[PDB]
Amino acid sequence: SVSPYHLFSDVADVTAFRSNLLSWYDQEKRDLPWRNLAKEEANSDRRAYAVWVSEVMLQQTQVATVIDYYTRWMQKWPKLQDLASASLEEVNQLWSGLGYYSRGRRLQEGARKVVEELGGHMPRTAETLQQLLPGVGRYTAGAIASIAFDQVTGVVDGNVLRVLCRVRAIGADPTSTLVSHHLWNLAQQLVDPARPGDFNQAAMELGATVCTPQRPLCSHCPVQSLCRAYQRVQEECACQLCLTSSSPWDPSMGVANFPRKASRRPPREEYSATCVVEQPGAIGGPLVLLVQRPDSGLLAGLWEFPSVTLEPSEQHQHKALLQELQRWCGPLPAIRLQHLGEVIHIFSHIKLTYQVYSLALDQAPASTAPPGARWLTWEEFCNAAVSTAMKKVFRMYEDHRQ
DNA sequence: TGAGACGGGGACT
DNA sequence: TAGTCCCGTCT
Ligand code: SF4
Ligand SMILES: [Zn+2]
Repeated sequence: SVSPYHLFSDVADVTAFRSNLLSWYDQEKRDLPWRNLAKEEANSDRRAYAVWVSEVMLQQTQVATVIDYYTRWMQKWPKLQDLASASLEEVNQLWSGLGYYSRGRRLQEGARKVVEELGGHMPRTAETLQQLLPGVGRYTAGAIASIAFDQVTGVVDGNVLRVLCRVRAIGADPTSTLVSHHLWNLAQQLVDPARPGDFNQAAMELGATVCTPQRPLCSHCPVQSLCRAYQRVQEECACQLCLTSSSPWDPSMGVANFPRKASRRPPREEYSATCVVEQPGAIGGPLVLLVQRPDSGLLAGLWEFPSVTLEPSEQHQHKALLQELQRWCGPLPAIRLQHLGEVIHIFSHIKLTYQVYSLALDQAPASTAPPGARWLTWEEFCNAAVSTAMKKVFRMYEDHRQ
């Protein structure tokens, strides 16, 4: 079992927690496009599709970044049938710059499955949503099911994890499988049976605007009377959920002692050489060369200027890049390769350093443009399915140009 | 099982 | 400044 200092053994505490959080939400909730669409869309499938898209985009992405992407998505594909007919290229174009591009592909595949195999009907429970929809894990299933279908299911995102680890003073490593089970148990216990969707959004919004990672706003916290972390700074525990013997306590960290942060290792340094090959084209030039990454691994299926991966001691070499550029353009006068500078793009796991080069041709390449290579205008590149790193490479190529 | 793969940026000091 | 933390799913 566990201690009651770590659970809500008093139903009055749960009832007060629901009413306090919901009351704060009822007078402070942020105006969001997917919240308006949900409360007015009477059709369950349409309503679930709007919630589905928002919850996928919100994965590891802040609300402020999602709002513009969600609006563009719903404008282009207002219905599941519209998304089901879209190409993966189009999805990658709209997802450009949002990050974690597998979310877009699976969102399109899932809608394609709903329309083509389920008659356009969304599963109505978190269990079946998670079972049938790719890219819909445990959070997104409970998110869709509670918000769109009123199923009484609690969810745990990063915000709820931070709120719960503080309210019940959980100081263990939150990523371990046992505290993860206890957090989802607390969420399923606390979720309001009458308003499960509004409860989950209230909990998540509380962790984004009040119970923030740094400098929380307890002077404005509605659940400050049910938080064990807050009362300590002003009932003690009897373990596996408190702070370990090696886990240090800090008087100057306040309630932010919880949750215990996991010191991440800095990303591995990788090095690459990329070049923006240009030709004058006709009207609307110049045209720049884009090639498509493999449909696996990092930035799968996106378009990029021709690049080569180099070991650190070779990061300034040209021979591998020239060999790559001659694949798509044929023979190339090599002394025209101009070094423009470097671009450092940070992934969650890779620190990539691009040595950016530029190559301006006088006319069209003598060899025919092989398949897999496209020559785009500048406007077409800015709307293409490319990663932000390549947009950084282009804007540098645009600066060092006359 | 679980620990790394998988993007980009917003908001703190 | 230039860091530092942090906003799920899958294999
Ligand atoms: S009292 Fe402080 S630590 Fe507790 S939930 Fe509210 S903001 Fe978070
Ligand atoms: Zn304990």
